[PDB]
Amino acid sequence: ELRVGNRYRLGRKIGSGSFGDIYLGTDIAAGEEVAIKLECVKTKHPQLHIESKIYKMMQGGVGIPTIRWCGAEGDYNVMVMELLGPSLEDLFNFCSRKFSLKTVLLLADQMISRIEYIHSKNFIHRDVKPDNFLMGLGKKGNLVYIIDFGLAKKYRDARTHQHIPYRENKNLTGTARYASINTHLGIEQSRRDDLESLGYVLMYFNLGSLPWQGLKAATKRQKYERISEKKMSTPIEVLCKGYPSEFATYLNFCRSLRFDDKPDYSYLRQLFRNLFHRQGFSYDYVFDWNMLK
Amino acid sequence: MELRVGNRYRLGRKIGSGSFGDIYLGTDIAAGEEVAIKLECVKTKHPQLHIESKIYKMMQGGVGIPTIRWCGAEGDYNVMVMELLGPSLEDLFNFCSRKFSLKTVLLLADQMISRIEYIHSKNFIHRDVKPDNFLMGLGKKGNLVYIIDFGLAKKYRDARTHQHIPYRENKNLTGTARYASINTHLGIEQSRRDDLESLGYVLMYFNLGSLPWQGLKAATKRQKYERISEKKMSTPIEVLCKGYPSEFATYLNFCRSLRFDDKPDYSYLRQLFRNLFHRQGFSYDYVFDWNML
Ligand SMILES: Fc1ccc2[nH]c(CNc3nc(N4CCOCC4)nc4c3ncn4-c3ccc4ccccc4c3)nc2c1F
Ligand code: NA
Ligand code: NA
Repeated sequence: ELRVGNRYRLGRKIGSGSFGDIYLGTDIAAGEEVAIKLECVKTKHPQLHIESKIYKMMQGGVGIPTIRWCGAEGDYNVMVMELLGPSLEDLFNFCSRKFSLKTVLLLADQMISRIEYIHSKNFIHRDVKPDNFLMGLGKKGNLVYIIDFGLAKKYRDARTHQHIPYRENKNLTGTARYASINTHLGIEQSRRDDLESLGYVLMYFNLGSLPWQGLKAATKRQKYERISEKKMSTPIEVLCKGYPSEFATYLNFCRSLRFDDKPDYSYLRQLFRNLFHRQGFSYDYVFDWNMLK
Repeated sequence: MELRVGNRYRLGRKIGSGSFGDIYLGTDIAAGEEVAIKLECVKTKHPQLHIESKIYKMMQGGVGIPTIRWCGAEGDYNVMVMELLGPSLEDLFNFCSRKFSLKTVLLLADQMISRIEYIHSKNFIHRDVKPDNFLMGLGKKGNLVYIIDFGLAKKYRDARTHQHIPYRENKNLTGTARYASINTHLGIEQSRRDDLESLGYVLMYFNLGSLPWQGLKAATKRQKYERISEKKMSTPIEVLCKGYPSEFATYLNFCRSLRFDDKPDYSYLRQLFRNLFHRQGFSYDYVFDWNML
């Protein structure tokens, strides 16, 4: 129970984000439902205001949620954001945990572009997973958004574009299921890692699971190591057996990138667009969830 | 002449037999409220209603836990007044001709795992997991599964330090044989794993209509329990669960594999069934079989 900024009513908690939990809220005068991220104001490692500045800078990008307000109330720093629709994990569930090839390809085009946009503004996301992509609402119902800059990092200097240096012995940031192999091996993340993670997300939608899910281990730290080991020991063409070759081509391209390379985002989009064309699918933007009755 | 305990509580019919005392429908005349009332004979050699009331009190505020009020002795009974709930899952199973649909089983499973997890989070094991001890709410709480009856419950870890109780052997079987874990039949101290194994048998009971170790007749309770034990031990999980989704066997195997002092992965177990629920095309609408009769 809180009122933020003389303007917003705080509603229920709906999930967690990076360094802050996510709540529904209401702009009381406008009657507009919003999403609200909260950070304990006494935290040793404050970052919500850093995140807010990244959002302000990213504003105007297609599929970046709008930031409505950032401030403080009571015991919290507060960031009020545009309300979006369900996540891609939610929609995957609503689609019986199967997506058509067409839907996978429609999603892939947008997800690559969203990652490219973030990179163009000098950041890497570092938390690419199905729960961080949400569909828009209303006139934006066909648009895939990416959320959460709480794990984002600047990878190149804004004035000179000098890339960050190569580093080793680093910690994993996001969900281990989708981490790149180099992230598991302790290498500093860069643009290639966001795109490799996306490749695992796409094959997760194709398969329903990844082969490194559900592994036994004594501890969380050891579980991550076993996930790493299974990823390293599963050839891409085994992972992607029976699916269009483009999914393997995509993953091998990402794994081939140098630390500081600029990815060829166009190439990666074109793989999937050419497959979409060869398959004869309609250019109607109809996703699988648009068929639900 | 109608029964009234103290001046305040009018007893109606018996609605269940609890582990150490029976539960009656009743009226709190002073409050003007329909309630449930548990009575324990004050001359019992092993008084425990007050103990049970304390466990309920400590559980208070948990989702799906009834509220209670301890009322001490009245004449030659100890009295505990309880929030009145709706029908038990056994009662509903009978109403539904002793078979539930897969969707209903999976709706129930999600909540039952969560109720057990909650009890474990408050440092107790239930030790009598059975359909008679899960009740639906009344009215607007009709979609909520509650758990009742702490008469056999035991603290399994220290509330502060989480030190677990020690392993013990040669324990008598005091709960319900039909749903007892294999280790319980073998005299082993119960722990969190046993509550979850029992729940696995409850789910397969709802799927099948009966378990293969029901109806085994014998002269004595020890002989009957031995026949049940032997049938459980000698029926492979994959035979028990033949013709049902693999998740039911995966669940039971997971529970049987846990160490005595292991913390179960309750999230994994809920996700196992939620993924199945979605693959089957069901919606979380809380429309149970008894709603569509
Ligand atoms: F009870 C529930 C359960 C799930 C629901 N999903 C939705 C769909 N809307 C949004 N959901 C989320 N969730 C993130 C945390 O896990 C839950 C989903 N973030 C949003 C949303 N709309 C905007 N954001 C949003 C916008 C900007 C962000 C910026 C940083 C971090 C998180 C951010 C989140 N409503 C739900 C609901 F009512
Ligand atoms: Na990544
Ligand atoms: Na219902």
